[PDB]
Amino acid sequence: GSSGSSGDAAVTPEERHLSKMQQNGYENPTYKFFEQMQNSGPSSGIEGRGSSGSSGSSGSSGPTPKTELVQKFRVQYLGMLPVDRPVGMDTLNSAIENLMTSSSKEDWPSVNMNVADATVTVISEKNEEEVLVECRVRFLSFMGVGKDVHTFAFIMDTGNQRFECHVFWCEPNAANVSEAVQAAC
Repeated sequence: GSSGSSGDAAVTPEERHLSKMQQNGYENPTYKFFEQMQNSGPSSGIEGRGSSGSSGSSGSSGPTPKTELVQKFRVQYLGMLPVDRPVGMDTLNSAIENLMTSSSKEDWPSVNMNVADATVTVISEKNEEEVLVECRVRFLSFMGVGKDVHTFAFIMDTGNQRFECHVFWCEPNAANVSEAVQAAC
């Protein structure tokens, strides 16, 4: 796909915001925190020997979940594209073209972006319990758009240092989407 306009008089307030996402993108801070978590360093002292190690998981309920509105957007699901890097405009984009050639524009099933409680869940158009894809912003490492604003992708973590890049088509542009998802971050 060859993108490029001949000229232009004035720039729209929607594009400008999209340009930024095209420059470098949006990196999630949390992800970083999850890695290096500040903790006490008692290392200092008269202790330099001994081997130990334990593990466990305690559970306890408290408050109750309440009803909270949600944001739903209309978009298509090109598919999932495996990557080697957690971030990088060259990694996310590359994936786009990959899925683009994989299936046609009509091949992509019309889905809906369910943005709630900082959770990105791609719910089918008709089916609500389909949960075609389940992504959590808190886990989202990097996200950005392709050469074209209409194309919107994002990188998510599944497990075992794994990263998946999903693409979605937005209309008219991915400005209302790239903004709704970011706010969740």
